[PDB]
Amino acid sequence: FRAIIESPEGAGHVGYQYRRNTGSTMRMVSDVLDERVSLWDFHCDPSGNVIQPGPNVDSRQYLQAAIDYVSSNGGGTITIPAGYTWYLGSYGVGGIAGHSGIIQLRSNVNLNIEGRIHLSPFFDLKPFQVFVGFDNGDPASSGNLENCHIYGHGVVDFGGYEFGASSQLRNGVAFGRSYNCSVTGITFQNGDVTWAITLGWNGYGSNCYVRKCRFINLVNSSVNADHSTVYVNCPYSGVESCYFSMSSSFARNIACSVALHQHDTFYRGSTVNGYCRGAYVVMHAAEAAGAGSYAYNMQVENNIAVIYGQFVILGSDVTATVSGHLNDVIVSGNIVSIGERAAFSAPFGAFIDIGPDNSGASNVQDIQRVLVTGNSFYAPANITDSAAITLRANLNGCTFIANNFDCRYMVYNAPGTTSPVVQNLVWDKSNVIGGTHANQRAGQNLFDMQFASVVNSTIEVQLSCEDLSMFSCILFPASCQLSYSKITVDSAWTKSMSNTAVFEGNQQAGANVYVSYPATVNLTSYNTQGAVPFFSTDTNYAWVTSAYSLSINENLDFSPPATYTNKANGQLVGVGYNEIGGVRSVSVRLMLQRQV
Amino acid sequence: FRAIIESPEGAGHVGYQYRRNTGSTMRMVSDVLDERVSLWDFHCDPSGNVIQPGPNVDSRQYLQAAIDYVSSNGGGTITIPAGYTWYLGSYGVGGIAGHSGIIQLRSNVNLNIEGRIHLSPFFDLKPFQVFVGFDNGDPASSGNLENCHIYGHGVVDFGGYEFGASSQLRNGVAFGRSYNCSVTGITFQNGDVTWAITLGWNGYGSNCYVRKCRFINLVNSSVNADHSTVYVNCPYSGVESCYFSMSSSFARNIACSVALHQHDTFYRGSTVNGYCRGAYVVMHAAEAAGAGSYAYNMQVENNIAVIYGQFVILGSDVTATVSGHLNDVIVSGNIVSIGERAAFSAPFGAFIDIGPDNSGASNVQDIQRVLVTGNSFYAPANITDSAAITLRANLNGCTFIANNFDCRYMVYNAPGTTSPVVQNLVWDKSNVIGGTHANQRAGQNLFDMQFASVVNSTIEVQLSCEDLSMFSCILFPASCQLSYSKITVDSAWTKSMSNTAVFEGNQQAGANVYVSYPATVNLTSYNTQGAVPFFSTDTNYAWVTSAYSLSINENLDFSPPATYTNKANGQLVGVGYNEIGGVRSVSVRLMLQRQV
Amino acid sequence: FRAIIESPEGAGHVGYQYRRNTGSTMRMVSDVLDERVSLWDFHCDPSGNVIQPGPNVDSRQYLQAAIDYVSSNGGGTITIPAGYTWYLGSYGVGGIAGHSGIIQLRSNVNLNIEGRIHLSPFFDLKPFQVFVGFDNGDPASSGNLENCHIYGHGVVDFGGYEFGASSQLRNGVAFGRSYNCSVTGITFQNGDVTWAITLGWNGYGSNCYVRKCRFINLVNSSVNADHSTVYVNCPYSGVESCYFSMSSSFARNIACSVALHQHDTFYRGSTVNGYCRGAYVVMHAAEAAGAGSYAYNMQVENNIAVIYGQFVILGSDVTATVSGHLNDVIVSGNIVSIGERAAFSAPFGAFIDIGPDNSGASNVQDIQRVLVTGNSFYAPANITDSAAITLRANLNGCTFIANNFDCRYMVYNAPGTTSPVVQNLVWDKSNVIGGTHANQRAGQNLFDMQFASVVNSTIEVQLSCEDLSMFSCILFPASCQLSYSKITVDSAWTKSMSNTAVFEGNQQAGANVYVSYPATVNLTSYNTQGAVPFFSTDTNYAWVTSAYSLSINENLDFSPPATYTNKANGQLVGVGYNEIGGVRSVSVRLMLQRQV
Ligand SMILES: CC(=O)N[C@@H]1[C@@H](O[C@H]2O[C@H](CO)[C@H](O[C@H]3O[C@H](CO[C@@H]4O[C@@H](C)[C@H](O)[C@@H](O)[C@H]4O)[C@@H](O)[C@H](O)[C@H]3O)[C@H](O[C@@H]3O[C@H](CO)[C@@H](O)[C@H](O)[C@H]3NC(C)=O)[C@H]2O)[C@H](O)[C@@H](CO[C@H]2O[C@H](CO)[C@@H](O)[C@H](O)[C@H]2O)O[C@@H]1O
Ligand SMILES: CC(=O)N[C@@H]1[C@@H](O[C@H]2O[C@H](CO)[C@H](O[C@H]3O[C@H](CO[C@@H]4O[C@@H](C)[C@H](O)[C@@H](O)[C@H]4O)[C@@H](O)[C@H](O)[C@H]3O)[C@H](O[C@@H]3O[C@H](CO)[C@@H](O)[C@H](O)[C@H]3NC(C)=O)[C@H]2O)[C@H](O)[C@@H](CO[C@H]2O[C@H](CO)[C@@H](O)[C@H](O)[C@H]2O)O[C@@H]1O
Ligand SMILES: CC(=O)N[C@@H]1[C@@H](O[C@H]2O[C@H](CO)[C@H](O[C@H]3O[C@H](CO[C@@H]4O[C@@H](C)[C@H](O)[C@@H](O)[C@H]4O)[C@@H](O)[C@H](O)[C@H]3O)[C@H](O[C@@H]3O[C@H](CO)[C@@H](O)[C@H](O)[C@H]3NC(C)=O)[C@H]2O)[C@H](O)[C@@H](CO[C@H]2O[C@H](CO)[C@@H](O)[C@H](O)[C@H]2O)O[C@@H]1O
Ligand code: NA
Ligand code: NA
Ligand code: NA
Ligand code: NA
Ligand code: NA
Ligand code: NA
Ligand code: NA
Ligand code: NA
Ligand code: NA
Repeated sequence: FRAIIESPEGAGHVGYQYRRNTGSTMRMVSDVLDERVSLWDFHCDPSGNVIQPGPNVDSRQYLQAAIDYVSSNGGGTITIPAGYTWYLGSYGVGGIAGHSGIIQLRSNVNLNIEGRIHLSPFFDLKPFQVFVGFDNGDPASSGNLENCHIYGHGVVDFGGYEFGASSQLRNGVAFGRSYNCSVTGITFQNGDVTWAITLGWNGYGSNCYVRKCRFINLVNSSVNADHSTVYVNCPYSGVESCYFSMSSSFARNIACSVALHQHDTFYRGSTVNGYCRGAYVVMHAAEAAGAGSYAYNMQVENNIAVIYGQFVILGSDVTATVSGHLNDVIVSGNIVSIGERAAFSAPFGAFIDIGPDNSGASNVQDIQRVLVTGNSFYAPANITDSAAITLRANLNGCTFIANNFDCRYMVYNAPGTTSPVVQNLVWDKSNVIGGTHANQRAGQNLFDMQFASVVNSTIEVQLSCEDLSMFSCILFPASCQLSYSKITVDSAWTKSMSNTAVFEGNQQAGANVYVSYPATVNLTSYNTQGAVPFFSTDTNYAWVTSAYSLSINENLDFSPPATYTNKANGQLVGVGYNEIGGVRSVSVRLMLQRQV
Repeated sequence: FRAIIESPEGAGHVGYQYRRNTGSTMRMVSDVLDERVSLWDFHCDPSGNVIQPGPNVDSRQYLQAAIDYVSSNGGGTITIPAGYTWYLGSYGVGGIAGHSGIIQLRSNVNLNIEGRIHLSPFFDLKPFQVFVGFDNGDPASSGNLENCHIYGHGVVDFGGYEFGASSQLRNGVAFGRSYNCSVTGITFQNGDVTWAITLGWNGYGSNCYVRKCRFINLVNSSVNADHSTVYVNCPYSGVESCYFSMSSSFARNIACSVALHQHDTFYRGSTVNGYCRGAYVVMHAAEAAGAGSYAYNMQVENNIAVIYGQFVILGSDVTATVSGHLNDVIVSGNIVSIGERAAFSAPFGAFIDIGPDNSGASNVQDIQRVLVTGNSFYAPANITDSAAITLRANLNGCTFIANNFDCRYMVYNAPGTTSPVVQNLVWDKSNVIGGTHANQRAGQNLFDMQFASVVNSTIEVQLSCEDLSMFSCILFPASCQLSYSKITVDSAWTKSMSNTAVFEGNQQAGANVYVSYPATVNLTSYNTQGAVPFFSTDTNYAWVTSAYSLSINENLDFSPPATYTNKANGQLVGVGYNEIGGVRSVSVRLMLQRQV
Repeated sequence: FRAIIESPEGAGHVGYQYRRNTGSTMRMVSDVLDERVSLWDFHCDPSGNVIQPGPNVDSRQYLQAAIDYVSSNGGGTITIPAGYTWYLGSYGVGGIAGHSGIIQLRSNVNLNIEGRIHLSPFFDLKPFQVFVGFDNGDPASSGNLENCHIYGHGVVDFGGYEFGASSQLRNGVAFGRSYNCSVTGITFQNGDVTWAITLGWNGYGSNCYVRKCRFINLVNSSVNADHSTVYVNCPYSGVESCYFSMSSSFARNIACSVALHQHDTFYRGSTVNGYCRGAYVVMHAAEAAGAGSYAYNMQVENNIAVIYGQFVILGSDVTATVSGHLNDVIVSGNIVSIGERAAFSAPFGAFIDIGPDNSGASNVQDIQRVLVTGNSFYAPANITDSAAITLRANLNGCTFIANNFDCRYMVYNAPGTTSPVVQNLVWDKSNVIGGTHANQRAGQNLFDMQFASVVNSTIEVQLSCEDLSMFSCILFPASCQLSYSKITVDSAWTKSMSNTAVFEGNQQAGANVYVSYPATVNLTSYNTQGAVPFFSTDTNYAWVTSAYSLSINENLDFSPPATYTNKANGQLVGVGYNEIGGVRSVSVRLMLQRQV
């Protein structure tokens, strides 16, 4: 009896009944202990003696044994205990070896991480993916991971190690072909990695989420090629209420917080600091296997960000046999700024970027039905390379309503680069243009329409303060065709501007172009006393359907017309009034209108 | 001693002190084991021998015994263990019997569901409510349920069984008259049910929530009368970050994700696919007992949906002695689409529906102070039955600002059906109208104002592309009175339209009607050289206060007036200029204006 | 052996191996029991006998012993068991004594509160802070608190006791200089306190959050000086999905739900009832030590509130050596109402308040780059003291887009009080003004511009119904300078108004003022048959650049001009048409325009 009690079966001989309730099960102590499981239950030597974790102990095989065993019973939750740091010091074996995997996750086996998991210097200068849900080296031949949740107040610490070579990959959690998996509460910190977490594989997976996690200092070297902290590669998945921070200079040039790469995905309520980019929203044709060729129902909302490059990047692309499409996107409620930096010191600052594909092509994209509403954006006055939208590839539609943009440019694309074909660009008059960059815009167009063509578009410019430094509010080079569009410049704060809207190819004459903008015009009258015509001296107004005075009349003896129409020779003409006769000559600020 | 140790009291004789700390309590093993409780502690036969769960074991009585016992100690949390499926195979007894109840919930007793709960085929073709918080067959005589939380990574599986008769009811969790209750993390799946979860009873309850749950395939037959996945029937309660999916055809015609039926309730951050409807926001007079006759502070925000019918349905109604009112509603940040379907194959597609009561009455409602802002809506081009708002019952106010609507109709109601009385309908010019349905609108009015009357309303139409197929942008039949309203049609993309705004009863003449829209007008001048009047040939412009040219003047020898007023006989009149004399005859596109 | 087994070391002699797995660690029962810890492990007398909690037992020393011990092992989670109420009955000692502290929190030691914690009447009429994370009486000399989480379904009950003196302070949780700390799930109730929770200290701290908590009835007496339920005094921190309720009359005059006082903080998805105020968003110079002098990236979104005073209060202030700045703020998606109350019975009702500092100064503030978008606000028709914005101190910018405001005033400041200097106030035309207060505005200006000066501002007034009671839509007293601004009043619903915009100092004449508004004007013509001038009888239109008719012409024999310009003497002049000669005299409603 004493022998049995002291044996490993001893708890199985000590009886227990819950709270002494006579109606409860007559169990043994070991049965109640068997209701929970921890790493300590597997962290032992071959004789079964517990081993203390630490920097000289490789915990990997013990944690794998625990996972494998719980998997064999239909699942459960393994605790990684608080008050200890559990080091990982070798690669895993089998199916995860193809992925540089350390631990293999298994279906229905959750990890409650309350302590700390650290990488040992075995991993210095090497690739690694700490937790891998694939079960095969070839993701296409992998089985699924289902019902796997990682959660707790604990920490995954990547040991500070730099990348050995840029071509290496490093990840925290790769769930694989992942269905109903999640990470909640965990701090990922102190690394040089490619991703912290990836969800799904090329569209295979569903209902994967990252919630209330922190990602701190996960890029630290010039070797690191690229970084996205969470990559969402399965539908019906997303990221909420997370915290992302970087301190490295390299992070400002390479790091993005989130990638949304399949339909019905979201990124919400998160705070970002120190990153180059906020989120990619992309349909890569190469990733369309599991959920189709369309990324739709994409949501970026209610985030807070200080970044150095672009907040949201939109794109789609093609392969030999598949074409990717991006539509039905909403970007709303986000408050974003470009952090303090020199002009041109990081990738071009933007709220929205329409980005060319990885080979630089701007003629592959199929992006449409995007709504950008109720956001704020700010860039400091010195940051020349700051835009509401950098529109650098073909765009099939994007709608801006009720945003507040306070940066150098509203719409921009660099000249002599890409020549996007633009359709359905809608800039509603309810977009408020801030004044931080007033006086900085010498030689620049606020809306610099450096496109191949623009159709079915609306640009309603409304200033909120003066900026007489700018060359124009909106300019179309002669190379940009413009048709079936509405372009207006409100007169407020424009009285002193030489140029308001500029059409370098006279494109505002087009049959289905609807415009209005202010201009100064010299007129001369006939000598007749009484009702008397005034005519413009210049003949460049053949396209004008009406014009009206924006100037007061300082004269007593006459008045110019209040409103004008045109004549076939391109003159404006209106009927004013000479109280006394005489030829009159005036210069008047007019609102020129065409079909509006 | 050996006897005591092996007895059910044995753990109560084995001493323990936490971590060997001399300052800690000298306890017994059983005391520490008694800190937790699971189903295994009650899942035993009359001799106390544990019973293994499975498809041939009815776990109901054991789970009820556990709940009842924990309730007797002031509460706690019962775990339903992982790695097992726990079948339910009989009805409960007592107070829950009136509700077809299986398990009775009790105050302060939480369920941590980590394993799976399944319904056995005893329930096939029968009604059932799996977990019931009422304690009486008659909800009016029921006590409350307080401080009851269901949570975990587990699953409630309804066994796939179809309904036996349409009149039956089936539910997952009915919390009853429920205060500070919640469901978090749970997957509900594989059923034909009426609701998954209901919160509160006829306004009695408070602080009930459904968070991070999944609802998958909960309608599967033509027998199922109706389905709402979560019904919120108590104030200060709501649904967040949930996932709802249906695959059944029947679901597309009957199923709604959420019902918000009392004040201060919300539905946020959720994803919906495969449902007919997104949310009801309703004050039923029949449900006003617990929290009053007003549903106010209703919030639907930041959701993602693919549906087949209507996204948000607003309503209120009356009984013999109570009148229900709906006000102070916000619908914002939602991105919604009508899924691919044939026209008229499901209930009429809409972003907002103002729905008549369950008896079809449209003259009972009191709905006002609703704000619909910053949403996107899309329906495929073939779906004739798609509208921003189907306004089918009396409306006392609804405000649209800064939405993007891309569907067949903006405002619609079917002719010869209901004749709503409409007040305070506000459609701000910042609503962007998409072009998906361009060329599909032969015989149709974009805003089809099929109402009894419209007052204190604003419709500011702004197109973003051409659609010459449409009969008109906005039309008022002669039966619709119109007063104290503003109706404008911006000219952009309208030059080629025969009809822009149409007032079949000439209602735009009303004293307090403020309108503007484009029209073509034939004018003739007098022969006089010099300043010369032009007059419209038609006499239907008695209501016009000013008009201005939207056309260029192709002539050299004359110009028509830039602006016009009217005359008592209904002609327009303006002063142009004949450089040379002669009678002139022109056809000009004008912007007609009345009091604007 | 029997002796050892019955001793406190007995569990340490009973062997256990998890699930009888031969590959698992050979442990002892005590090792598995040592994986968890509860208050029962420390709630014992000097002989180690467990003590039952209750109203006559002071649990404080036991809970402190537990915290101190777990702290010594590197942390963990202490459970406060369900089914018991644990009373606190004395003050703590040492470093927390300076803060009236009860319990001292320690780093890495979490509290899972499942039971109830109550204050004993020892605390009646006394100050207290229940849980304190400072370790020194002087916060400046305090160490940090890190990785401390309080969570569970339990309750902190403040015993109902009133404050003894107004100068006293009372708090639930003061995390101190707090990094990665949180409270989740907890109900705070039944008190008279200053705060429930405070996060950070004068900018020191990071990543602190309050989530899914309830705060119920935490002000109950006239002694209570002031109350903010959560004070956020560290960056990268915030409040989400919480519930706040008060029933006291005193709460309506003193209580605020949240204070956001450092950068990158948020308040989201919460419901508030019974409070005076929603949130302060403030940079106090006195609090700038830890995180700088700027509060930026401040987010208030998607909340539901019934309040009696002001929803969001903005401010910044200075000390002898530091100046505070507030910028980059977003207020969005909130649905707010002033509860039913008499006019002037609580602090002045407002959606936004620009508040003077604690000494009443209005010339210290530096508030700019604020976006207020997509919110709804309502106040009942009797509440004279209700405004979209009470602008009572210097403002450097605030932007309103696409809100729905339904209250007495849009912009207000009391005359003869403060004279704010206002820059960059932007009120977009997409703000919908509701009609609840129609007919109540005798003697009042809808936009009452009671400022020292206004510059670089935009006010675009758009009515949605008539209110002929109001004195004017917008009025500028002669003392308010106005320059480089745009002020427009849309004509809809204004035909019958005597005054629309009123410039008591004729400020609309300014060189860079852009205005338009309706006015009635008497004109007389010359007798000439044919094209004939009409001239205003009054000479106050020297500032007008154009005007156009808003009236029909009831005459056959003539027509007045459709459009007018001015003359140096301040007359308007236009060219109409006399079909038959004669002097004409008409009174016409015109749209007066200046530089627009
Ligand atoms: C860091 C990041 O996410 N960057 C974004 C771009 O991602 C693309 O480059 C990445 C570089 O790290 C990834 O490529 C690398 O990894 C591939 C996957 O590794 C293999 O497969 C894994 C499952 C195994 O575990 C590994 O062992 C390994 O075998 C590898 O094939 C590539 O050779 C390597 O360079 C990234 O690849 C994706 O990774 C995810 C997450 O792990 C995975 O689920 C996918 O299966 C895998 N996709 C593919 C196709 O393999 C790769 O996509 C990203 O392209 C870019 C988007 O912006 C550009 O394109 C837009 C659309 O045209 C355009 O609008 C925009 O302007 C462009 O800049 O954003 C980051 O740069
Ligand atoms: C499925 C659903 O929720 N449908 C919505 C409509 O709900 C209405 O019909 C339902 C059909 O299932 C419910 O009625 C059924 O259930 C009643 C309640 O069951 C009894 O009481 C329970 C507490 C017990 O546990 C049960 O054992 C049983 O005794 C029953 O009385 C009815 O006879 C039966 O048909 C639904 O009833 C509500 O259910 C909730 C949740 O359980 C409960 O808290 C309420 O007490 C109960 N209410 C009432 C009055 O009994 C019933 O409301 C819903 O009416 C509709 C809203 O849209 C329409 O009305 C709008 C406002 O006028 C109008 O704008 C719109 O256009 C209309 O279509 O939406 C779904 O159809
Ligand atoms: C209840 C509340 O939060 N009210 C808001 C105002 O807060 C200011 O008054 C409070 C009154 O309770 C606090 O002052 C009180 O407490 C101070 C702190 O206590 C000391 O330090 C603690 C760390 C210890 O634990 C305590 O033992 C004690 O030693 C004390 O010094 C004061 O004497 C006392 O009156 C509040 O003080 C802040 O408290 C937080 C949270 O505990 C703490 O983190 C800070 O360190 C501490 N700050 C300071 C400077 O000490 C104090 O700030 C708040 O000023 C106001 C904002 O609105 C006004 O100002 C705006 C900006 O100019 C203006 O726009 C607006 O119109 C104004 O009305 O809002 C509430 O009234
Ligand atoms: Na690989
Ligand atoms: Na769009
Ligand atoms: Na071109
Ligand atoms: Na019933
Ligand atoms: Na409204
Ligand atoms: Na009628
Ligand atoms: Na103190
Ligand atoms: Na702003
Ligand atoms: Na002044």
